[PDB]
Amino acid sequence: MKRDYVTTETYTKEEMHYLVDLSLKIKEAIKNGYYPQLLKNKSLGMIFQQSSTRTRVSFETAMEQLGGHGEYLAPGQIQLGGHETIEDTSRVLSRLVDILMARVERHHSIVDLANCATIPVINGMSDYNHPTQELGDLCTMVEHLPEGKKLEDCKVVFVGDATQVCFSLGLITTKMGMNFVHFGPEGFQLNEEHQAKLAKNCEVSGGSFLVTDDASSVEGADFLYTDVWYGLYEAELSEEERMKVFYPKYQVNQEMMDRAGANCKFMHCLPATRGEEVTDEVIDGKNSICFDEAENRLTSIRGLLVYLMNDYEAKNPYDLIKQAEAKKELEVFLDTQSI
Amino acid sequence: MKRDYVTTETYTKEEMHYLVDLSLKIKEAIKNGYYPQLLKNKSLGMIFQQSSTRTRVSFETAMEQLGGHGEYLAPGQIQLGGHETIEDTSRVLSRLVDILMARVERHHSIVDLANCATIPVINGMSDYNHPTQELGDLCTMVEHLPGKKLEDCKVVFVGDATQVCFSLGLITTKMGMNFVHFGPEGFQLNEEHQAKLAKNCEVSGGSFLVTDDASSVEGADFLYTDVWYGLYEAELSEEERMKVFYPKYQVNQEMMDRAGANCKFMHCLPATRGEEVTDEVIDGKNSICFDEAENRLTSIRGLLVYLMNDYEAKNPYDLIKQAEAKKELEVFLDTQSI
Amino acid sequence: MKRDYVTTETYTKEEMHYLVDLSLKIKEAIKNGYYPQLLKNKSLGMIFQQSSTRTRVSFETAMEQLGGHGEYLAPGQIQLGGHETIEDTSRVLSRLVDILMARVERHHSIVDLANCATIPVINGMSDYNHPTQELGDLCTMVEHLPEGKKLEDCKVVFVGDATQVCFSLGLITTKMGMNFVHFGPEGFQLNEEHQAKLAKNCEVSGGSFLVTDDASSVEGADFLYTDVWYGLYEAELSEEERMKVFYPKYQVNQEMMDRAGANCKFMHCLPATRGEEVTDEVIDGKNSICFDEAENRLTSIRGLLVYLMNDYEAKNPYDLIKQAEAKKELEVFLDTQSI
Ligand SMILES: N[C@@H](CCCNC(=O)CP(=O)(O)O)C(=O)O
Ligand SMILES: N[C@@H](CCCNC(=O)CP(=O)(O)O)C(=O)O
Ligand SMILES: N[C@@H](CCCNC(=O)CP(=O)(O)O)C(=O)O
Ligand code: NI
Repeated sequence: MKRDYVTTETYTKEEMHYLVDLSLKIKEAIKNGYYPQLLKNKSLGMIFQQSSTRTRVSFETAMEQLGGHGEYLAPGQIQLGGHETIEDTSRVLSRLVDILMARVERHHSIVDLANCATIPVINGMSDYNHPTQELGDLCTMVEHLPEGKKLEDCKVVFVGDATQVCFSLGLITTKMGMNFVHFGPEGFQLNEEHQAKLAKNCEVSGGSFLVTDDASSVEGADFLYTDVWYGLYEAELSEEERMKVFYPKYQVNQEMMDRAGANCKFMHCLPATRGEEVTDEVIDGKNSICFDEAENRLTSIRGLLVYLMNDYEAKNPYDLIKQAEAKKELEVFLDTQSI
Repeated sequence: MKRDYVTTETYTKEEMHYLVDLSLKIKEAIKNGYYPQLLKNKSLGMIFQQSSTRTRVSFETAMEQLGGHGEYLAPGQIQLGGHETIEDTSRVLSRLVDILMARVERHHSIVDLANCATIPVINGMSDYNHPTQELGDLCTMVEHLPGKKLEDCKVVFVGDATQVCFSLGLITTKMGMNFVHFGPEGFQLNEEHQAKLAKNCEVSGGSFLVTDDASSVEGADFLYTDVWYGLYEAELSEEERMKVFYPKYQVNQEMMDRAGANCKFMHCLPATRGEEVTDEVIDGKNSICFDEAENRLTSIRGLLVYLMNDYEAKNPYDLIKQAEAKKELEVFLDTQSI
Repeated sequence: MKRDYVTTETYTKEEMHYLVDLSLKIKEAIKNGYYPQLLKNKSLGMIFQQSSTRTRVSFETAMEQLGGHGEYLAPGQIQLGGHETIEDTSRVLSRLVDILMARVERHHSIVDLANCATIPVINGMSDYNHPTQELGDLCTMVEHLPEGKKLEDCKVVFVGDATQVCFSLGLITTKMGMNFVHFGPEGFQLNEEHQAKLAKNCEVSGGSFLVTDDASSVEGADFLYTDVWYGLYEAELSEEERMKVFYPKYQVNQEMMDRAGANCKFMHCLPATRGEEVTDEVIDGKNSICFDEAENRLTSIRGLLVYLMNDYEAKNPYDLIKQAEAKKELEVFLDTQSI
């Protein structure tokens, strides 16, 4: 048996709080130079169907820091998607690595990969959600809480396009009982199916959500978050197309930051298009935390990797008697046996 | 001095038996959570001219588990083939890594890579053979013996005369088993292939047959197949391979039943479901191709360890020089500043 | 605070001697089977915008041998250059790896990477220079000194095109007080800006330099070095064009080696186009050291990685009290808490 991390929908608020604490404890060790070897000799498979800096580097660095190794599987290097099915790739890699992640074009690909694998599977971003981004962002919001405010009393406003990141931020904030607002133009807002999911989260947590094109909605924001305008990796919008849709109403500039509040923090998942969704002045300003946010991609990924491997080991414990016997048997073989 | 693993033609049956035993001992250790650090701080170079999942991941996971590291060198990343010859690449990498593997478009590349390198070299598949697949398949058959001995078993390969087909021929006839290639005219193992299988058998007491007779599958303990689309660089179309192989060479439940109730299904993977094999067979109770994929890792761990142990035995470290060098570096780092 | 390795122009002769010595001491340890774990659990980011065998393999192997890991970031794998600016990539990776190297198309990219990063940055080759090649060639010339001669006693002649390797070799030889010659045809010689820098090196070092199309300039050389004729990776000179420029006058054949002197050594950064800049007979001959030179790409890279990380740790030391406290708190958490 095993557990996956495909969506935060299968995790309670309490479970996410455990993941934040675990991640932050590991972070404090490493920043002071103790590298806990919690994943010693473990191997991670890393399937990427799209380009990536933060997610990919975070997984490779995490494995090394914890005593294991991440294997990068680019497009064209593996047979998946043409000569081999998703179910076969899954069953095979279950025999070859200890834990698996994938960034996929279509959400169904990660669902199938997780369902057919006998080892833990992590979603590195699909067209539907970005759950490792969720934990990273939450870690970041915990570290940058406004003075005298609790997490659930905070207002988080996503500005612009209804990307997978926009939805994910909605899912995590509402899960933790916070107040979420998506400020976006008509035709590019979170849809009815998205909103019913936020509604289900809010009944349990006591949080709230709004989806609107009202410019005043930013007022009182403690966190202001944005993403790129050019859409999905495989079907980008042209510069001219996205400008007509979002510019200038949805550009996070200094006057918008001032409209939200003097203490409001700027967040972005990155990469950013400077001059489009955000100005140089904001992203490089004193209230930008999007570089601490990028650091926290690594923070959250270490905690998840450690939690899921701990979970797997508890469900599939090693036999220590058989372990010592096998060790002894290999050592005798190497001592006495020649080719 | 060194040893290579380019073809099992340079290995005796007894040597192949040792490699099996070593690989299985490592597997039982790791299965129970003991990772033997037998390749500590060693670097493997990995040249891939074609796509791979099982071979590539197996070498990377293998090195991590044993205390070392594998480096993936994909096409376009290195200058080999355009601005650099294979002999220079070989001489350069012999100075930069401890051990080398390559999956090549053409067999002469691995031959030349091995002969010019001063470090051990492994063939990760050519157009000619696939020797790490041979050891992995041998490990698999040992674990799934019918009660028969290995040398009493019949192994039928079904379909195209791929490099995997011939490699299975070589390993089975080397171990003294009974081999059949069941394939259509024009796509059978050729006269040069068969002469090598014949040389193996005269030594081992095994047997071989190349035929298009469907009754040849009867009594098979293992029934093995591969894809129909040929070489990576020049694939056969969907319409053309169907005309060549379908339905005669599709491994379906009728064929498995004709082989025998206890016949096991093997396939090197990736498989084209609905072509060389049906969903029913590959997902069925008698399919062992996923155990077989696991054993690509098993066999590769054993090979890396053997070849490095052999290398170390032939080029041993001077422990007096080792301690003197260690002391000198420590004195340097303690006392000297930029 | 940190230090970079972008150009040997920021390093004194005494500093370069230290680096050679460190690299040679590490080399002798590893050659005899002792792997010093000087970079335990550290991560190196490797940005490659061009193809590479020696530089890429040296970095990955170097990290494994010293206890760390190198991460390969190829073209198309990261969004830098299209959807992300050089400055943002630098600040982000500063949070995700410990040390960074890049092979860049344009020299301004490595300068910007280094200037914006809070971690050490190594130049893995640009269109301007190639400083890890410089240190490798220095280690190589030290190991192959003529009897009774010092490095500063030696005459080094570079043959052919004014490549970045040509200029770099000029920089490192003049820095160390040696006698450097560029033997190249008019229009393809080191320009006035290059020569002015060599002249300034010579004022301090006691060395000398000459740029000439005179064939007799090879006479009395202790090392004879060459490179390809096809120019830059992005803008290659065709076979017919380059042959018309250089062939046969600038081909390193046995006649040129004999003209240089019986004991003269042949050097080449590689890869070599046999039949163009050099013949089979010379590169495969008894006086060829280019494969030893290739080995010393790894020799020099190990020394550089260690020095820069030691420098960083000295400037940014870990606090051992906070380290132990962080270790204990993590250990307590894993013992007592569950999801
Ligand atoms: N809406 C964006 C989301 C990017 C999220 N960014 C990350 O995960 C950081 P990375 O891509 O460098 O890993 C898109 O669809 O591209
Ligand atoms: N005849 C096939 C052989 C593939 C063997 N499969 C493997 O080695 C598994 P891999 O490709 O995932 O490493 C071909 O030439 O393509
Ligand atoms: N003038 C040459 C310099 C190549 C240097 N070679 C190396 O650094 C060895 P590598 O490319 O294998 O890393 C060019 O611009 O191509
Ligand atoms: Ni690696």
